[PDB]
Amino acid sequence: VTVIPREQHAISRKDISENALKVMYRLNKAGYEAWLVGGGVRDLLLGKKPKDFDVTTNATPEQVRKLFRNCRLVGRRFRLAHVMFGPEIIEVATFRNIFGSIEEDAQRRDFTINSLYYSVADFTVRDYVGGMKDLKDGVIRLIGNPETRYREDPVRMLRAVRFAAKLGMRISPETAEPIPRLATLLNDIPPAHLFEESLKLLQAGYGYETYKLLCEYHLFQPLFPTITRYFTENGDSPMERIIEQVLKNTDTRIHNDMRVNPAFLFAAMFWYPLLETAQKIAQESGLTYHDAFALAMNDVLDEACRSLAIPKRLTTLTRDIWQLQLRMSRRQGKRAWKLLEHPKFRAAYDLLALRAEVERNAELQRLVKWWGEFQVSAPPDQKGMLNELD
Repeated sequence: VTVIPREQHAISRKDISENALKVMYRLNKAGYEAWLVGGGVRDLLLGKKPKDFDVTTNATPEQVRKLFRNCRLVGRRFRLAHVMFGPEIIEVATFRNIFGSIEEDAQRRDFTINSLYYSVADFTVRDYVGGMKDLKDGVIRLIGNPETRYREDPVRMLRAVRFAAKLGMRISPETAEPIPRLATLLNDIPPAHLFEESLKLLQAGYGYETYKLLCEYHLFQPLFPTITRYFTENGDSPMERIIEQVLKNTDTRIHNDMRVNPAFLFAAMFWYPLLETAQKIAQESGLTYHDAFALAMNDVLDEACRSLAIPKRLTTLTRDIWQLQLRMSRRQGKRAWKLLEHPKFRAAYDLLALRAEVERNAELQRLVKWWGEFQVSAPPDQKGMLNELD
């Protein structure tokens, strides 16, 4: 099977395809035939709506700059041109001695249920791989040779986990074996390539299950060297349980169209890691705490950062998120108000929420309940809280 006729494939309905579909006609008219793939297709066959509308035509990124010479075309780099609508953008990649048959760009892509094609001209899809059965039975497929396809681009390992996680559907016996083994290979991939395929995974609002998987494929290990070192066997650490909730929350905080702070998940895991760090250096060298901490932060970062390039933006925040953890501590006669205003505050507290619950520490939980009240107070109450301490 390498095709399915209009009505026979889960009623695609030219209907749930967008303004995006609009573009497909200035192509279907000016010459070339245009096919949409992956992001919408995979989703849409199940029926579930489309996340991004990714187009793919034979017309070269030039005939295309030459065709929509008009439209607010944007986005440099080979092929990959982004034509704009507004709250809807449409990626435009051409097939790929460099270019060729769409079937040709079939083999360059990575997964079966992730790459099925169709034009408004045909109302028919195109299965150049077992794509439709993989979708039918909920199963993950690299297109070609596992062994090759990763050594070639080990990043393909991660997407593969990434996807089995979003969908309550399982990987493939053959596609699956390689990784525990090759796993490590990632190490030579620039840290920031890693750092991006990282967020994409768990701060995708799918995290918890994604990591349930990653850990188990000793894939977690490479990105978070810094961390894995602190797991325990039993399975019950704070570090361990903490990340279980911080993701669980995020899975949820996202499933509820709410902005989540990126910097937050990171300072979120490492707390302990940096914490156990901060500890040893503290005594093992003559120096005071406020100080000791300072470097504690640098090395967990330089270390983990070395494992995956973290934006100065992110770090600078994550730094702050912590340093407050140490200010929310010193019940201050009147400095409270100050911290209260601090830009990066909500996270600081958000952490401490978690923090006091995993650690199952009373004199923290005691404190969180306090900042809890004192932050929603008016000023007549806040005025008074600060007066019971002195």
